Amino acid sequence: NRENVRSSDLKSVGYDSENKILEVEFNSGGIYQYSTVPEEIYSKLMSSSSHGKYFHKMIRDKYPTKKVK
Amino acid sequence: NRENVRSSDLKSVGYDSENKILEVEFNSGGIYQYSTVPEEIYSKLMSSSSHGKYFHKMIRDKYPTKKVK
Amino acid sequence: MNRENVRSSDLKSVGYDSENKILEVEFNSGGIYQYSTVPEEIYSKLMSSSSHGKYFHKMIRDKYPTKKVK
Amino acid sequence: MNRENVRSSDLKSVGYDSENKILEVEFNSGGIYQYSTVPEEIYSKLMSSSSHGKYFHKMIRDKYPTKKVK
Ligand code: NA
Ligand code: NA
Ligand code: NA
Repeated sequence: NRENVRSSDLKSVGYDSENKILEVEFNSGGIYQYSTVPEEIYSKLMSSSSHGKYFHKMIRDKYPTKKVK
Repeated sequence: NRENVRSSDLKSVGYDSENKILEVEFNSGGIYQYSTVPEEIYSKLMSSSSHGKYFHKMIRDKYPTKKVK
Repeated sequence: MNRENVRSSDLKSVGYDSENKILEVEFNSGGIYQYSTVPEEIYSKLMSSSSHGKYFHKMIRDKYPTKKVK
Repeated sequence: MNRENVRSSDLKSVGYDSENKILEVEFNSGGIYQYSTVPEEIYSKLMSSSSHGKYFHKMIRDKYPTKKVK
């Protein structure tokens, strides 16, 4: 479900628009799920010139987060 | 600016079209805020049969949820 | 037919799903978006309107849950 | 409803909302963490536990989506 990405930080990104869950794979190896993420956040994250900078600015710490790997 | 239709087990429901945030009170006393909730989600919440059922199917776990009281 | 074409300075084609209440709008600029919990009548007024752009602006956009499909 | 105070070496108050599935834990460090999709019965075993901390760390932490709120 995860579309590949470029950042020095994250490898792939998946979205469940039906349930508002973002899923991010990171280059280190960890996979993390983000809850109640609005649609355009996922859109803006995917159309950012930098994917890693948008994540730390607008996503990390600001949505409920669970680890998956 | 709020209104007790109750529901399957709701208490009171209010909204801010101007800010796109929903407010919902529960029978256990709590009141929760929901952000970036589009207008018609708030409307056909209220035209629905049982509004808790809608809440639990179409709002819970889907918008930025923030305790207010 | 997925989407029926539309003459507008803004909208290109519109399609509707009677079952899951999803409207699909394509724009002359290329974007495609699905609109959830859209009532049948709302899709009817949009197609019957004399300015699809003006009806879309007033009665659809930023009012129903929006998803970008293209 | 506000949080209930608690006897633990790690947390100090806990509130729950059966309908929403929102847990709220206030720690003996001073943060408040909010846990989503927590079933009603996990919250009860927590308030009923001989050690709230040993239960929370084993069963709730790193098992439900978490968000810092204070
Ligand atoms: Na980067
Ligand atoms: Na037009
Ligand atoms: Na303890």
